[PDB]
Amino acid sequence: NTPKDQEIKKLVDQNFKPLLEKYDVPGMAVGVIQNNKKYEMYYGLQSVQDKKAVNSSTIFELGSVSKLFTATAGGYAKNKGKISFDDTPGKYWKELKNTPIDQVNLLQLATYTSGNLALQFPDEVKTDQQVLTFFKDWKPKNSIGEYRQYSNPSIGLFGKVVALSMNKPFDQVLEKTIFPALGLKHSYVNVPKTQMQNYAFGYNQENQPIRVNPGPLDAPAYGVKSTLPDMLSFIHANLNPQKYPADIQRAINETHQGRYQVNTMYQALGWEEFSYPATLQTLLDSNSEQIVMKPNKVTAISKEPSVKMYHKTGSTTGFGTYVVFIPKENIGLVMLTNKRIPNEERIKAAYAVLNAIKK
Ligand SMILES: *[B@@]1([O])OC2=C(C([O])=O)[C]=[C][C]=C2[C][C]1[N]C(=O)[C][C]1[C][C][C]([N][C][C][N])[C][C]1
Repeated sequence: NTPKDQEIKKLVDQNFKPLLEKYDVPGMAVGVIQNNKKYEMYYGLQSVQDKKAVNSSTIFELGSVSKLFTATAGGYAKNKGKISFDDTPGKYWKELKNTPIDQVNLLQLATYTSGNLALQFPDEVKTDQQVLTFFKDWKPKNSIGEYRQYSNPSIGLFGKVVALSMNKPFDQVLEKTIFPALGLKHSYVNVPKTQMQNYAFGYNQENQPIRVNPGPLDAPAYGVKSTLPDMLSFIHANLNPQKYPADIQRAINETHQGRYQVNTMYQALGWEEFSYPATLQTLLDSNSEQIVMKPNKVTAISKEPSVKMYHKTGSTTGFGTYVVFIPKENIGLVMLTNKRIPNEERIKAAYAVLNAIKK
């Protein structure tokens, strides 16, 4: 006896709204798409000092959810014949030819199995020449392809090679090719001056206003900004890839293909993948310190899950993101905040909402 849009708003109020007070978060956007119908819920302020309300135009930093766009770009290049995932980086970045890193193939870079690449570049690697020197100085540790360690330099180098194969800077690969193909008109690597008024402040742990700073290969690792409507469209594209031209369709499907497992988690291209229904602990394990911060030996996929779900967390110093979608339920959810909150809370809140929505 209650309209569906009110039912979903109530669920988001019950499970996401309390996080605002609990973590002193200034602003939040939550969206649900179910059976091609979109539901948008905005809370709080995109700028505290300006008393500017979060709304459909608010631009948030996606953090590592940006890696999903990097993976789509690589899937696009691969299916256009510009790269093979068996290639090594020196085929495209010629100065890496005959260096040790040129023994690692593009899939291994994209899925974090070089065997010796940490979460971040060293603090002092900043310039283009310093990034090149860092990879020229790279030497193997663990056997290549056997150990997963979540790594910005790893997928950053993949993104750089994808851009080289397409004869464009990476920011242009997204803003001129991939965002238009996905129908995203309010998504940016670099937010233009004409849109800065819509760029939220992020807020650090002292609730001080901040925004992301430049860093090495930032764009492919964590450098996309977007709005809730654009992120719901992105979820829509992942739920309905057969509604895009052949090259973009195949690119999206590329990001859904599991490549190896670490226990219950399947590493796809950018996306993390799970058998569905997934237990809460399966989803929480994917965010454990053991999985996120340490190397873990990988194993071949044994059960290729017919029914599955995908998710990805992302953070910058001042923003939190979570995206999740379940193809066979034709449903997905996006959470954007301009303050970080624990990944476990994002996963729990989305799990409660998605399981409670009437089918
Ligand atoms: B990305 O968001 O993935 C990620 C997660 C996750 O998946 O939620 C958790 C913890 C770290 C990471 C790394 C990715 N995000 C960043 O790289 C953050 C970025 C790093 C450079 C800046 N350096 C300032 C250090 N105070 C901070 C923002």
